[PDB]
Formats: sequence, structure tokens, C-alpha cells
Amino acid sequence: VGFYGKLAGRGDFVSRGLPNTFVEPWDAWLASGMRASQDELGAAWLDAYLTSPLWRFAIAPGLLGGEAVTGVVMPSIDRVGRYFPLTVACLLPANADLGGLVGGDDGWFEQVESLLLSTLEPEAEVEAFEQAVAQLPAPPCGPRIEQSLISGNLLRSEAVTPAQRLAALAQHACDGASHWWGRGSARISAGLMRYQGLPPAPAFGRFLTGE
Amino acid sequence: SVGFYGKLAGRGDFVSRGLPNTFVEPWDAWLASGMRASQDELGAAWLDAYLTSPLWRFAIAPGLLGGEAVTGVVMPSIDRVGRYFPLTVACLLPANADLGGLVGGDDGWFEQVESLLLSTLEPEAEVEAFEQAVAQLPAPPCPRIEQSLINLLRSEAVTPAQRLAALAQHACDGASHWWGRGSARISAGLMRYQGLPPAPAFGRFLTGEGEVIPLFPGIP
Repeated sequence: VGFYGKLAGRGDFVSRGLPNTFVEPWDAWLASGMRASQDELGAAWLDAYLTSPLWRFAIAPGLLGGEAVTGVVMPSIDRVGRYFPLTVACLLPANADLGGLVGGDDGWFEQVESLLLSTLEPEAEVEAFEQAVAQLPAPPCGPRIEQSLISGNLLRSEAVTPAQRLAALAQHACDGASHWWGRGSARISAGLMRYQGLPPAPAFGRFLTGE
Repeated sequence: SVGFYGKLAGRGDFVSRGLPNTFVEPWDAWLASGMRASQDELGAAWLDAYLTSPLWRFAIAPGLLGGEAVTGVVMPSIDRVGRYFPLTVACLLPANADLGGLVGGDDGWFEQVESLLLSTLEPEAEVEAFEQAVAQLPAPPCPRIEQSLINLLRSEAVTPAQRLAALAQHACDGASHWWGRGSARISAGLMRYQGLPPAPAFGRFLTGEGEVIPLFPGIP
């Protein structure tokens, strides 16, 4: 586990534990979505951003480097008033069971939410945050069901019981996709969102404003 | 609610009950294309493969045949005068039914359906009893998590259980899943096609043969 983004106690971008193969594309994606949403919401942006939900996510291999990625992202700010989210992320193997993770117990994500939220107490120590994250376990995520591609167009899974078949379908639904869920807020209802790929920049405001 | 279509040993012609043509027309054309392509590919080897091939349980998305979803079991079969065609028992479901929980749910309905199809191979089962049994058969225990759009798919899933069920339903959309106990030649497992199996893929249901690229490994 590592983190990347802005914290109120520091003026610059801060990042620990994450390679550039994640951070570069992640930063670019957030930056584009930050600007598009600003253009769209204009004067109403700040109020939307500052009350928006923390978002738990699971992103399939190949979207942000070769590894799968899970974590939580929270609206944040630096020491000098510039806005940008704070993200705690764990890189997982390409055969990770994102299915069971999205459909799994909430506990890892609640632990990450608590850490992130803590960074918005005035007396927050950034080095205390950096250590908690550095001492943070990966989430309980096992290997996905054995699968092969046969003659270009059949996916065969070694699933022989009802539980294994369910697991294999859910795992498949995560491939090539990003999944976003969590508690929502008083403007956005708790629920799950899937995008094929990373969300497009103009879809970024949907993280901030509901219907 | 359940019906059947195909051939069985006790009747000389095609037999169909309880199923609309919306299903049968395409289902027939798809089996026939498959039969013909598997036959061309396999040649003299075809009949041996066919006769000993598995019973395949399936769940098919809405709009790949007619506009209902379909679940069932299909078995290699034959008519009273020796011509080959599969026998299928099929239940048509609402286009919004949860195929995920069915593919990933209790085997019981499917095992019951397989026992009925198997009964028709017995010299000499009464055809009337098979039809009666199929007609008395309940729908499977399967209503998908509420979802909408904005690219974006929002599911109304607020618990890990609901998120798991949402993900599994999504893997079924636009797809056909085929699974079962296998045979001496094909291991038990699960198969997915985007859409219906292409006709030249029909053969794989009889032989399990293919160019295998491993994607994700087994665990010790």
C-alpha cells in the first residue's frame, strides 16, 4: 500500500509506495477529470467537491499499468489552498480476484477511509499518515479462477461448483473495467458504478454531484 | 413454463412443446449450422464424438435468440428412424431475469432436467411421460439488481452481496454460458461465448478440442 495526492499539511504533491507506472496515468486521469468537472460545474464546483463521497475502487490490469489496483480516493487540498484528491492504493497481481474484492468484506476499505479522513484534522501529522499507510496490509484478495482462451473466442474457466461459477463470472465482469462504490453522501446515494476503461474526463463530475 | 424441442428415439419427426417459435426458429438454425460445421470439420470422426459428448447446461442472454433469456440443458439425440439432432429442454425467462445467480446458483433444477433428458435414452420410455414431466417442471430459481445508465453502468447495490450479484449478472449480458459434468473426453467446467457460439465452434462441445492459451493459473 502507498498513497498519492495532496494533503493539507503539505504544499506539494506527496507520494509514497507507488511506482510511476501507476502514479503517472492516475495523476493524468485525475487532473483531466478535475479540469473537466471545473469547466462543467463552474461556480457550483467547489461546494460539490468539498461535500462529495470517498470512492472505493477496483481497476483492472492494463488500465493503470500491468497490475490491478484497488484503493480509496478522497477530495483533498494542499497547504496553500490548491485542490486535488488524496488516494491510498494497493497494486495487485494481474490474476487478482477483483470480483471477490468488490463483492467482498468492507473492512479493508473502511480502514483506508478512516486513514484518509484523519488527514483532515488540523492537528494531523503527515508522517503519522505516511506510517499508517506504510504499515497497512493489502486487502484479502486471492487468485481468480483458472481460465484459458480457446481458439480465439472461448473463455474456459475451471469452475465446477455453483460458488466457483459465480466467482468466475464476477471476476470476468471486472476485466477491462473500473468499479467505483461507497457510502455516497447527502447528494449521492451509495451504489456501484462501472466504466469500461477509466471514466472519461467529462464523467468525472458524477463523482461529485448526483441526481 | 418449461418446454422442449428437438429429436427423441420414440418419435420419427421433430418434436416441440411449450416453446414459442421466437425461440425455436433461431435455436434450430443455430443447432443446424453447428451440426453441419462440426460434421464438415470432423468427417468420419463426427459420430463417435457426438454420441459420447456431454450434456450442456446453458444460460443465454436476451436477444441472442428471441427477446427472452433462455436457460436449459441440451443433449445429443436421435429420432425413431435413426437421424441425429440434439434434444433440448428450455425455460424462457423475462429479458430482465438474473442469469448470474442461475449460472452461479443451485444445480438442482439442471440435474432434474438432465435426468429427464437421460430418461429418453431408455428402451423404452414413454414419450407421453417425458412431455408430462417437462410440462410439470417448475421454472428455475433465478430478477437482476436494479441498474441504469449515464458508458456508465450504475447498479443499485449497497452491500457486498448485492455488488457480487451485480457483477455476475453483468458477465452474462450479451453472452452464452455453457457448463456441466463433462465426459470421459471433456473436463467439467464452464464456457463463455460473446454471443452464440459461432458454427465452427460447435465442434468444441463434442470434442473439447482447441488451441488453448493459458490466461490465469490454478492454485496448488
